[PDB]
Amino acid sequence: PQITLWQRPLVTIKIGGQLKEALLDTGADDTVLEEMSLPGRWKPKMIGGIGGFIKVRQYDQILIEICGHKAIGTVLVGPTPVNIIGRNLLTQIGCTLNF
Amino acid sequence: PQITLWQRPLVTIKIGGQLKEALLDTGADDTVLEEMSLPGRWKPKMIGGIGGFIKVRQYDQILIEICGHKAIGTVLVGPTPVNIIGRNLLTQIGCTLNF
Ligand SMILES: O=C(N[C@H]1c2ccccc2C[C@H]1O)[C@@H](C[C@@H](O)[C@@H](OCc1ccccc1)C(=O)N[C@H]1c2ccccc2C[C@H]1O)OCc1ccccc1
Repeated sequence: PQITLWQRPLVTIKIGGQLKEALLDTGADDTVLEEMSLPGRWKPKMIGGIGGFIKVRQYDQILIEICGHKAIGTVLVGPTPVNIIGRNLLTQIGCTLNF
Repeated sequence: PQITLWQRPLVTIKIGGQLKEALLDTGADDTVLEEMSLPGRWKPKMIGGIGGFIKVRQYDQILIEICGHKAIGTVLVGPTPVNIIGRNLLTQIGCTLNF
């Protein structure tokens, strides 16, 4: 589809059998979701954005479905204000910026 | 042009007769640039990101050229880690997300 930017580009994602709303964020290098439980081991990581850094848990090889498109990649979990779908996963669904 | 996301979507912008590099960020509601001098009066604004909030200076009706496209709008200036072109200007240049 073609998503305009008059409003925040929010989409429904499916992860771990749960439906959630997330932002397609081209400014985010990685994907970070609000606190939740995911299978497997995780490594601690610090990510920085506007306002500073937050500590998150890094999970690898996580399957996520974005608007019907299956994608696999690293997913970070932590105290993020909103669910963010970053470039590591946007590339997998063939998302591009056009103008 | 069509920009993929395997690397950060950085583009050259021109503001105040100077060339700078900025990120095309669909996750940013507004446009915020690193500390610099702009004409006119400014108003206070607080913007929240993944790590918290930062105070910025808001300048209105600022001329900014993005990857060749001229835009005139609100530009925020503050302690941002990188120059960010947000949705307010992305819409002016007709930028959309596609997949
Ligand atoms: O903060 C955000 N948006 C806010 C904003 C920005 C400017 C002006 C106004 C407003 C209001 C609001 O929309 C966006 C910004 C995000 O696109 C990016 O910023 C560029 C950036 C790039 C590199 C280093 C630092 C910063 C980032 O933090 N990347 C980092 C990141 C994110 C997730 C995972 C990893 C990493 C590493 C960095 O790439 O975050 C999503 C969000 C939306 C709404 C509310 C809270 C949070």
